[PDB]
Amino acid sequence: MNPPPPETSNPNKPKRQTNQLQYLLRVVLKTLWKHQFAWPFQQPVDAVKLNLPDYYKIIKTPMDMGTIKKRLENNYYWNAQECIQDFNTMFTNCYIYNKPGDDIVLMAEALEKLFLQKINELP
Ligand SMILES: Cc1nn(C)c(C)c1-c1cccc(-c2ccnc3nc[nH]c23)c1F
Repeated sequence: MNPPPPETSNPNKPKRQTNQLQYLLRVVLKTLWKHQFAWPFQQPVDAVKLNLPDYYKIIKTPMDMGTIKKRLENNYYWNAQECIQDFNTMFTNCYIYNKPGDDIVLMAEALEKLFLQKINELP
């Protein structure tokens, strides 16, 4: 069975909308979102649909761009580093569960390259 998704709403969190966090939503996430290989990462891994009954038995901190987008829209992050950490968790989860050369890994690799290019310079 699928776990509940990561939390995206928490009114008790200390909240900020920095220039970098606005940029991470308006520019970085929304550009990655339109990439041709973004679709597998636009929502939590559906282990039931994808017949990956061991996915959430190996991956303990799931992450996806749908969750990141919801977090950014809720000002869930205090700084850009917290949000960048979620992107890196998303890519790293993919590389952990899969193997070099798998289609999903090539797709994550492409998105990661673009992600690193877009975050090289923040406001
Ligand atoms: C690419 C691809 N090719 N095929 C044969 C399948 C079933 C896929 C695929 C479709 C949808 C999501 C995912 C996926 C997303 C994030 N992480 C994953 N880890 C393993 N699958 C993951 C996916 F790989």
